[PDB]
Amino acid sequence: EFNILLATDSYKVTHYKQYPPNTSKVYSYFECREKVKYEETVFYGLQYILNKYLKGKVVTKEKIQEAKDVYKEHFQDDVFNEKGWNYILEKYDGHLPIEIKAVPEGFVIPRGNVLFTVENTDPECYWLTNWIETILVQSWYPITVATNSREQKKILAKYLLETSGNLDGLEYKLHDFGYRGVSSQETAGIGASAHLVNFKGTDTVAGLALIKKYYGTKDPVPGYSVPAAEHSTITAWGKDHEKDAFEHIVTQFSSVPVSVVSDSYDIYNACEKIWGEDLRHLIVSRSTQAPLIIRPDSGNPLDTVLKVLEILGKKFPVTENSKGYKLLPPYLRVIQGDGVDINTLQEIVEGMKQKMWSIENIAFGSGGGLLQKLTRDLLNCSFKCSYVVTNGLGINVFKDPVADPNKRSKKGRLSLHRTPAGNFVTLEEGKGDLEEYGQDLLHTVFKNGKVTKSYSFDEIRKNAQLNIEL
Amino acid sequence: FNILLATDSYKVTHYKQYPPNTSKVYSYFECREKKYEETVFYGLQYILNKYLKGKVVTKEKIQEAKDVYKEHFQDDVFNEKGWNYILEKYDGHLPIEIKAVPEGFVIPRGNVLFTVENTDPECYWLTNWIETILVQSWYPITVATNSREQKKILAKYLLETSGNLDGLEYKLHDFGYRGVSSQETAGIGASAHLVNFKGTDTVAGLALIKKYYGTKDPVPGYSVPAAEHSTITAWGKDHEKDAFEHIVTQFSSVPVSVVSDSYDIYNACEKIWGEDLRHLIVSRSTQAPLIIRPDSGNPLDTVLKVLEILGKKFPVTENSKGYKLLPPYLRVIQGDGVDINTLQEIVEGMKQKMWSIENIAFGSGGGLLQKLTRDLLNCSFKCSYVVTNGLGINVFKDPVADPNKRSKKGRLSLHRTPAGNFVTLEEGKGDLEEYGQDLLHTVFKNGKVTKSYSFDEIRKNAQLNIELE
Ligand SMILES: NC(=O)c1cccnc1
Ligand SMILES: NC(=O)c1cccnc1
Ligand SMILES: [Cl-]
Ligand SMILES: [Cl-]
Ligand SMILES: [Cl-]
Repeated sequence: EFNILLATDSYKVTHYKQYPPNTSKVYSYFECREKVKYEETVFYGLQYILNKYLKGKVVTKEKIQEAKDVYKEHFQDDVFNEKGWNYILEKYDGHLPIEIKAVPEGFVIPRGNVLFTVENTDPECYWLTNWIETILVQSWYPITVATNSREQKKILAKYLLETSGNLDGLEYKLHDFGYRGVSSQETAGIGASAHLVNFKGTDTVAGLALIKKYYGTKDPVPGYSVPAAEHSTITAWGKDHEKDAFEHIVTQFSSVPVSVVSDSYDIYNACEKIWGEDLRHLIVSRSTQAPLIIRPDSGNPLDTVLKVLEILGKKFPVTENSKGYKLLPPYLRVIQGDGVDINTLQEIVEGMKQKMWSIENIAFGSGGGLLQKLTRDLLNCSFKCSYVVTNGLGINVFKDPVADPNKRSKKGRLSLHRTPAGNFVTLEEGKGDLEEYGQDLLHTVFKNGKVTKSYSFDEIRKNAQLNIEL
Repeated sequence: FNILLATDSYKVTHYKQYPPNTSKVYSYFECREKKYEETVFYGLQYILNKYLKGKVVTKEKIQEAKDVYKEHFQDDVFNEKGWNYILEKYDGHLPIEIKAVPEGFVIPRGNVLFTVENTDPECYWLTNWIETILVQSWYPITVATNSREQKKILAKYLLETSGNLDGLEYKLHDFGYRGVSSQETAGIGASAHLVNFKGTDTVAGLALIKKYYGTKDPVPGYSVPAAEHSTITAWGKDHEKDAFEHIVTQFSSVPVSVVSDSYDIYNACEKIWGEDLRHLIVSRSTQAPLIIRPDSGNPLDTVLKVLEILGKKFPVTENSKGYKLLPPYLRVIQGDGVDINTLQEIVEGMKQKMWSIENIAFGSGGGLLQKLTRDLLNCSFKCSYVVTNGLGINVFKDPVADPNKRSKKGRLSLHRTPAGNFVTLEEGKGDLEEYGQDLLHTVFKNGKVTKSYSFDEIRKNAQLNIELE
């Protein structure tokens, strides 16, 4: 079972001996520091961490002894604070004496604002606030996935609106293909759930169970998929039988959308000759609700999309929509699922617009770009101590390195408020107590071992909506 | 965990897409050739034991998967009968055979690393069901490989500036626990770094190694006391010296790392460490040095300036190679901005300024464990052989626009060449015995792990040539 005493950076085991004597409070905060610009971030994922790792009885006699034995060997010395952990076990039945206040999940907040704060509720546990930094800072990942996915939704919305005049289908425009490309099963669920804040199409099944267990949705599931081929199900037929594979697959899934990877040997031949001529009669008979979705999967992503569209536009009837953009028939669509990240997504939709193709014709799949090619440094996610009480006196604490002004941290007790113009401001040095800015938007979400406020996944999705959708 | 729900959604529909009367699907993993010329094979044994062995199918898991997929596809496409067959015939144990190169082996790109096939013809669809779970081995492979490439740089420069490799296994410390995407990732990645090094702050790696691999020693990796910004800045800006004095005094007999850049790294080194607290530093033992930690600024420029400051305040020697050496009670650790590229820049810049690599160690977090993708080594799983209507067919993909994506054909095997290198033979040609015996070993068969490696063996396998020589 998970042991929170073994879930921190090793150096944090020694910090209880390093804080100033007579310190009764350590208060810390998380922000996406100010430095695609990523001007605003979606706050998402803390509730998972609170429930899975922090709530309830998280200390036991056995976990304390386990940690003591490991740290004796790992440091080659006795430095582990057995007394302080045993105090939590005896005093609070192993429940953490910590209070966490957070902006509501799904909220979209400009960079450089407090998103959550952490402090100890018992003076003996001044060391506990930053013990749990390592666990809590991992919220950078769902925040960053949700934010990067939302920024891709903004690009798709802009170009869909310009080329088609509406946003129909926007939710299914970016599909999660990243289960194989992430570092672990646990990451797959967390990252897939973060993408589902913005979209409804996913093949990363792990995200469904996470949302069900930790957030919840009114609908039975938060994300959906369609039948689709992979190279094994095409190439297993033999190279001379690609047409037989395509025919078998489309026939098998005649009444539902079906995606068919078309680049096993020659994507351009497959489009022009196999789909275009040999099997055309099985495509033009398809329903609007069950289109054939052609999937290239190699080559330069923009050049390949444009050439596939040109081929299909010569072999199938093409209409011009009311915005002047070309539109394939409703039984035929394309999905580009190779090489897609926020930068290439932008390149593809702009190149399509230039060649007068509607964004209605295309959807995207993204794997490593969506869930793996992201780091804590993208949004400068950081956790720092801003306030301590020593000898009964509160002092404002901060770092301000000489070589990097971007690393300067906030001072004192913090609160988050709406400005007069409707923007956001973080008040420092306890100035929120003056009440000149209205109510603090941070709410207590965890106190003394209990999750005190929770959000459904439906609420999170509403909070994370685009302005354009609004 | 439910393996029925641990695959890409499209794989649920693949059983209906393969040719009728297919009795075998055989697939393989490789790090495709596209510098990262060789890869450390590591991490499959974790996956086999945690996710694939034993009774992995139950009546409840089938029902759960059926109910989820009905909603997720808005259709009934899930292969309930195929999963029930595994439950009834094999007590829920997977009828799969996996063959793999030994863990820790260092293998050039473009070679077969493992193969997967079904052992019952009814379960032809199962080989690629488990692609998604197995391909996640890219992550420990890639962490281990990139960590080993950093070890090669450190060893080259340490040998050149000092004449030996003493301390090499402590020169790159894992600072990545907070900067990875999950607790599970932290343990996997930290364990892969520990194939090459012994210093880590990512505690999760220790229990994973103990549980799935094992070591003769009580633990596979080690740490030392170290400060963070909160334990310095909590004293107040005017009391940085008091924090430093308290911390070094608290850990007088062991090595201690003290982050020194909260306000002005250069003042801290020159005035606080250099003058005010110098008496507390020059009294320390060689086994308990003060390790000064810058954490901001341009990494190379900051390291060089810190060393210049310290060389003017403390007694520097010249080692037998002609390089400058701080006294043994004083060292530096650069733990900001370190990845494989900046590590190379710093050691080369130090060498140019005549500073021994003995003076420095590195801490890497995101660069070590998170800033890596499956595309770095082109880790890829593909079907190469099927049997349909009783006839074996060699299968592959060969996309026109990308020759790099061409996959291997037929049944595969891994061999030594006459010159001692590796070669992957295709099309069953290993059976001709012109190249000796296949180097892959069966590691999983019909629900059981059949061959395994300790962490100590993996470390031996992953050693550098320079270390071996
Ligand atoms: N459904 C798909 O086409 C898919 C899913 C996951 C990875 N690659 C492709
Ligand atoms: N030990 C350290 O200095 C450390 C550990 C993890 C992250 N950053 C620094
Ligand atoms: Cl207990
Ligand atoms: Cl695929
Ligand atoms: Cl730190």
